[PDB]
Amino acid sequence: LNGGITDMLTELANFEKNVSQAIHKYNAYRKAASVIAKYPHKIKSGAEAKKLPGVGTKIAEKIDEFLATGKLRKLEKIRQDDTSSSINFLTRVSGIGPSAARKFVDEGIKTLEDLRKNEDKLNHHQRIGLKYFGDFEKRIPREEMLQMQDIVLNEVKKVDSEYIATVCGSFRRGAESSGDMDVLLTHPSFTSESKLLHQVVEQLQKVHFITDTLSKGETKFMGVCQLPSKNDEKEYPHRRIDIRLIPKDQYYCGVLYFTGSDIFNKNMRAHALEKGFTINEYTIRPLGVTGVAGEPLPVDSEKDIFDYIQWKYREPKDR
DNA sequence: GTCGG
DNA sequence: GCTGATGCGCC
DNA sequence: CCGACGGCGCATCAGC
Ligand SMILES: *CC[C@H](OP(*)(=O)O)[C@H](O)COP(=O)(O)O
Repeated sequence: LNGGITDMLTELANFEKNVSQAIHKYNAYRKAASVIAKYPHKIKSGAEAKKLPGVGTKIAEKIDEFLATGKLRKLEKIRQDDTSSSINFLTRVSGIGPSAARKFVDEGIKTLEDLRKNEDKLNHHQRIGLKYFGDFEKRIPREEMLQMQDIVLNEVKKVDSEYIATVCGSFRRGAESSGDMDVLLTHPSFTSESKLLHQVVEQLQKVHFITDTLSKGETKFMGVCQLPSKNDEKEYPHRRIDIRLIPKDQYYCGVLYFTGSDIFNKNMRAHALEKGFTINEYTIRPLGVTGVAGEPLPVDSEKDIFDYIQWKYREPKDR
């Protein structure tokens, strides 16, 4: 219902981010596209859509146009602009943002063919993003994710028994498909006050699960992983993996945050805000009488964060 | 672009 | 060689 | 009428 509208808005969002480099317009168009996608009727007028929050004068007036003519004049102009369309396409490559995209097209590099021809002009990330272009646009069915999980959990257990690995994102909420694999990592040895990630990455490279490294440091890893070929069947497609080392006293605040979604956290952060607590990626802290966030509270589980704000626990399933 | 002080 | 700015991706 | 809208880890480059 109203799919033609939500497409038009997503198409404009991508344009403002990649071509215009107007990030706040991109977020506004997304917000408008998301609300209209949730709406349980067929929008027949821009004035109707305007009642929904995140829809204003301008979007209402291009909804009036789309419903009347069956297309948008501004987008028809952009789709037949060589610069705009090319810049949009290049940014689909991981490591190519709006800056790199613009510079490439300015020196006559527009297509994957042109990127392969000129691999000497790309950094490490962009080369890998090019290598696994199609494999990264593929979704991951929940079946594959469970096999990927067991390997990680097992391999981490082999390195040290005291490691606590939790796979979050769409997967933990019980979604039938996920985009990437976001793993959280902690260890009794590592707190806020008092080579943990290295040896785990080193181990998962040794059993040929992790194939490539996009970035790595003390606390955070981003790379590429692959399930082992059954041999009888065709080899599995390469997936994006993110391993994140978090202090022990900030794990469940980390888990809660990275379990999602964008709306749930915003709603929980908003509810918590007025009840007299400020929660973020790291901690839950009480606000003083003067609206001053003091010392962080202790957290033993996700449940404790719900206990503090007297909000009834919502299992990852229902978020 | 839309919102809210 | 160092330190700070900037690009990129990201609940 | 006009500023806020995401703050951060890592890779890379500009400036010295
Ligand atoms: C489409 C309307 C746009 O609204 P904004 O707050 O960037 C602009 O007015 C540009 O319109 P266009 O020239 O028709 O794209």
